[PDB]
Amino acid sequence: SEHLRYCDSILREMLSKKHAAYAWPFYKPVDAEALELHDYHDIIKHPMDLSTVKRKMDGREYPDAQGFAADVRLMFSNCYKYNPPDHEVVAMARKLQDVFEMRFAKMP
Ligand SMILES: CCOC(=O)Nc1cc(-c2ccc(C)c(NS(C)(=O)=O)c2)nn2c(C)nnc12
Repeated sequence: SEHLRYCDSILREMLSKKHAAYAWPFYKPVDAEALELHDYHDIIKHPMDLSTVKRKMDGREYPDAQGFAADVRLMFSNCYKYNPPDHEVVAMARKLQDVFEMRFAKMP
């Protein structure tokens, strides 16, 4: 669809080298074990990241743009909920969410 195609283009931009400096922590699920975030899955009950969004998009699991945006917004919401406010990953999430919300708002 026209809307889902636009979302795919947003997702491809978020995964592009343009934004790599701050998008890379969202490229794949938080590895709470390697990172030793022993409380991560107690605090975050529905983990989300960009590779999962991409898997669902490629498999055409999102019926509409709102479902796609719900997943992306959960990824960011998880990041703000879990981390200390001054963590570098929070500053990175702020920049990538700016990019995402600005593109999403201009969906034809
Ligand atoms: C108080 C300590 O807080 C944290 O370390 N927080 C977070 C850390 C990282 C993070 C760092 C380094 C690396 C190498 C990775 N890679 S991976 C395979 O997990 O995605 C991720 N992502 N992250 C995301 C999203 N949301 N929070 C965090």
